[PDB]
Amino acid sequence: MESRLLDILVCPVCKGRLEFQRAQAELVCNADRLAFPVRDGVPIMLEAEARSLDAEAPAQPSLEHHHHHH
Repeated sequence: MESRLLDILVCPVCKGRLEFQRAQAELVCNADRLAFPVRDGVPIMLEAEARSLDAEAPAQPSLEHHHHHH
């Protein structure tokens, strides 16, 4: 038998096919509401270090009047 398929990556937990978006470059787990981020070529298939549609990543780099130059 000859196999064709465009099915390369399924969710390692739910076994649901990943949904490749180009917003933040994410593979959305279309059942768990998760999204594995593709960090320019390298996809992070780690759920804890990925992003969710329920839980976004809060990133605000030090809101402070910090002394610089010297």
